[PDB]
Amino acid sequence: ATDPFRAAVEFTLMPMLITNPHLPDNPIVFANPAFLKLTGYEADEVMGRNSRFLQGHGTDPAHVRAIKSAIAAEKPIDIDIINYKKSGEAFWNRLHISPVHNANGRLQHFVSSQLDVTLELSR
Amino acid sequence: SQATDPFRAAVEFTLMPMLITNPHLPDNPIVFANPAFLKLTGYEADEVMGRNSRFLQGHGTDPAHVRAIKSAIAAEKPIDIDIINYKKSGEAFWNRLHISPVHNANGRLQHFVSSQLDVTLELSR
Ligand SMILES: Cc1cc2nc3c(=O)[nH]c(=O)nc-3n(C[C@H](O)[C@H](O)[C@H](O)COP(=O)(O)O)c2cc1C
Ligand SMILES: Cc1cc2nc3c(=O)[nH]c(=O)nc-3n(C[C@H](O)[C@H](O)[C@H](O)COP(=O)(O)O)c2cc1C
Repeated sequence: ATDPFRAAVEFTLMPMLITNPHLPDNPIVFANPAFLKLTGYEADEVMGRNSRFLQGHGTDPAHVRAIKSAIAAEKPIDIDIINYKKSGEAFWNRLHISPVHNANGRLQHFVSSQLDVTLELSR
Repeated sequence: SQATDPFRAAVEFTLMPMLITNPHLPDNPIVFANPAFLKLTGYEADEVMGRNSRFLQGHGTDPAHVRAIKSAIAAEKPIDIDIINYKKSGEAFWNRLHISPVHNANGRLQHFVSSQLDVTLELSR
């Protein structure tokens, strides 16, 4: 009895993260193979860490503030932001984050897509 | 009311169109379509649920593409392919289609899952 939705996420070519805001600092509790190929990290290097580690010297603080404020308000956000592979290579990340609420309205998870749009935006 | 499945919410909330089909029902019908798929194609959930994904094909669709998909599905193998499909509006578009079979622990086919993406502009160069 395999979960078809889990397999959807495991097999898609679109990078995806799930985080758990009931653990301290809202850490990644799942990253799909697409995310690990994109960024160069192993699963054990990203699980248990906040997604912040993708940010670096080029990252616009205005982008980071907007994400922080949407997460605190438990609201979704779409935004392009400069992020960094483990190698150190910069890329433009088209980032989509959505909160996941209980039936009772209690925040449970966050889920995200990430898409390298370096070539698109280079135009 | 149970804790909500994070992976189901991942697929419901992503902007990437996705379908799940059930090959143990007759004609391998769609049993889940995410809102991204309904935005892409223009259909309501009740117009696509319970149907084979074939309904997206039309006069422009290359039968060679359809044969290749049919043969991959019968062999329970994945396929990546661009194919002409049709929105409910009638507009034709290039669909970058990614299909994967989903196996049991025992290796028995259980579901198929797909991504779909309008790549009309990319392919138009
Ligand atoms: C599910 C999820 C995925 C995230 N993915 C990214 C990401 O791909 N890149 C990034 O720069 N920040 C990402 N973030 C944002 C950071 O984790 C963090 O929330 C951001 O830096 C704002 O907060 P801070 O000031 O506490 O670091 C993600 C956040 C969540 C909830
Ligand atoms: C999970 C899944 C998703 C599919 N999505 C599409 C789609 O978006 N577009 C399409 O043209 N065919 C799609 N198909 C392929 C058709 O449903 C069908 O298998 C194909 O037309 C070949 O078989 P046929 O000769 O019976 O029509 C999908 C099939 C599966 C299993």
